[PDB]
Amino acid sequence: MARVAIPSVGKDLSSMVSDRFARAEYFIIYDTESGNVEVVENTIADAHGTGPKVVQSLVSKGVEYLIASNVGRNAFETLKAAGVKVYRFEGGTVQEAIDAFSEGRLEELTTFTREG
Repeated sequence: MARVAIPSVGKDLSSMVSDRFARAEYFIIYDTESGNVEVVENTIADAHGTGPKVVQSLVSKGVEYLIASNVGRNAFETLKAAGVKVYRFEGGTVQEAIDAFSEGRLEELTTFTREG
């Protein structure tokens, strides 16, 4: 059992999932013990900075997982620093990231490319 986070852009369970962990706007933390959810509101819409902050918060709510197709930048190392299993997602609202993951139709995203 764990906490998966999901990069949303709003505070309902059929809001759109963002194509970017560290450029999401909300993080939906599904507690796989009592079907409970928390909506974090994390106003990360740029790159650079010092410290995770995004990661620091989610991590400090035990999050050992994530459903995120890609990242902004400056977070992926601090994810795995807290054993955070980052999945891919591709095209869905917050529930789809779960329904997809839970019934094994998502990918483990344990590296990715960036020509930037």
